[PDB]
Amino acid sequence: INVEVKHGGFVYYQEGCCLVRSKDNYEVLFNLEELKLDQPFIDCIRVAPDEKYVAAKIRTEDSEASTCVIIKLSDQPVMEASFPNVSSFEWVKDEEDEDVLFYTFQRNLRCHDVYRATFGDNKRNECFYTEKDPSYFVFLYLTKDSRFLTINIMNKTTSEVWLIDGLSPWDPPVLIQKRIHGVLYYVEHRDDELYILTNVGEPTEFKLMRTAADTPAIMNWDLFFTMKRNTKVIDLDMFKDHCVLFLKHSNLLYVNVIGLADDSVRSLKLPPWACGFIMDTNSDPKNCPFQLCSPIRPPKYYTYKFAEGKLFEETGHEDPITKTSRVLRLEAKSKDGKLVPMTVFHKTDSEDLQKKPLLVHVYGAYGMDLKMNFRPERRVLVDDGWILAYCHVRGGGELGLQWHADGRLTKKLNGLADLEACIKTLHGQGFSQPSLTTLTAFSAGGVLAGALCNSNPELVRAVTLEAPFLDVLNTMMDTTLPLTLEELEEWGNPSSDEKHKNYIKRYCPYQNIKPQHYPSIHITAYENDERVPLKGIVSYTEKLKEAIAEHAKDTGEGYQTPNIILDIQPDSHKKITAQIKFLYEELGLDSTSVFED
Repeated sequence: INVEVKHGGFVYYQEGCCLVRSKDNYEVLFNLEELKLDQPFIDCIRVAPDEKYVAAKIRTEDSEASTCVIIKLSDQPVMEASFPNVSSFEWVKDEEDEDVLFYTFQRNLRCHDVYRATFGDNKRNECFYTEKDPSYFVFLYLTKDSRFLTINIMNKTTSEVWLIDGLSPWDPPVLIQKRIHGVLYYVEHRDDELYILTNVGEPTEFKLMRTAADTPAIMNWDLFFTMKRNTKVIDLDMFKDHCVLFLKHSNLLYVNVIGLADDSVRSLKLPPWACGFIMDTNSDPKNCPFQLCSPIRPPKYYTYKFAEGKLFEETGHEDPITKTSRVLRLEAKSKDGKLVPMTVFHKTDSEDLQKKPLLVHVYGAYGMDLKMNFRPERRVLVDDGWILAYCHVRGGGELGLQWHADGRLTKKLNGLADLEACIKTLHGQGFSQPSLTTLTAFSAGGVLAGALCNSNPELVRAVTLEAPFLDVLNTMMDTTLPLTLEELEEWGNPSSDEKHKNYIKRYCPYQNIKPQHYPSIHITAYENDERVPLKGIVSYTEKLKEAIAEHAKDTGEGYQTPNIILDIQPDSHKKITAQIKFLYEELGLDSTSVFED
């Protein structure tokens, strides 16, 4: 998370709790200690275009709030100004060469606001934008050629964009298009012509719409390029001559190189193991660098040189796991006949007897997808002979908006059905038998893991949960604390409508704990959180033990009892180590899991 900003040809990074300017020799612009903060970590650095000032925002743990500190970038590394609670900021070079800082903070929870800080003649904080609606978030973005500073007013379903001239920082912002509910727009400039990324008209289809910078209304927009329906745009990298569009769909990645000054589109060939895209913020201006990664392979560097056909792998580092592990894309068939993508990872020199411990990962909530970034512990499990699988199930977002809508408020059980289908499908393919199956889930995904434990316990041997959202019904029916509308729409309100109360009762894993055989379950939980009360987990743990205890008393006759383990913490490696030891003990695998990280 270490912030790195390169400008003026010298990079600026935070080291030793002090703002540092690097050409092993560095110059300290500021000492973060003076701010009287504990463990202050720099989240954002923005360097004035003419290097007179540098601004950065500094945050500490256990604080929602952070402060933006402005240092003179002059030979004097002294403080110029500071401003608390700044969400974002950016610099614009005035026509008088005055580097003015635009920044966004919030006047209480009432509204957010954009101010322009002038230092050279002491004009300080002039207001350029004021907010009216607390549900929207104001964020600043300047494009690459600094033609237009953009004020982005955003929500998840809709956005509004206002432009501030990069050649006239004092002018009032100009609205491109008044907000339309359900429509989000992102704006980039090429040559007194704008390209707009938008889902106007059709919510499930993002498209490239072009228009003159002086003719911003929707009615004047033409069509430049369209993406496949329900694909996810992760990024759009604008250049003078072309743009590079980065897309994801399902479990496939695509890169589209689209000429703008030359209307011809080019698709790039990506390797089959890539499961996600890492974007660079080096903003190099005559190349489009990016990295590809997978949960079992550290990020690799690729660069597209708009100039030549292809010179992508400039990186000299490569990992043999590319050839020693295989990435299968195998969909499962649901109870209602739908296809549920699943990503499966296994060794290519694996034995004919494909009956090895299988780890299944599920989230299935809030429209989120499963993060595919590299995790050394997951790779080790594969090196030891583990088969990993990721289930892209209803309630998440990999296949479109309807995937979030389904497997949700009145239909959560569909996410459960998709998880069940995935597990049975893997067993059906023959990767593992139930005795070697392991399931893992986090926070919201714990609902699905819990519910599966109650409905089909014979499918899993051991389950590993982190701070799971288990007692859904009491958490949701807690009228004392108002339920956030966001959640209220991710879990029906049982306090206002009996059908939600009944639907939730039907899937809530706490409520449905019943005397029967269970998988061994290890729970990692924390002392202090807001989303997952510890008392919920403790009650679950106590009730779960009682159910299996009653089961064991009537039918056990010497049979072993599933190990129910609750580990409370106020370190990631310690957590991982404990989880691996738990699973290996349950799976009777022993331990040679030695690694460098």
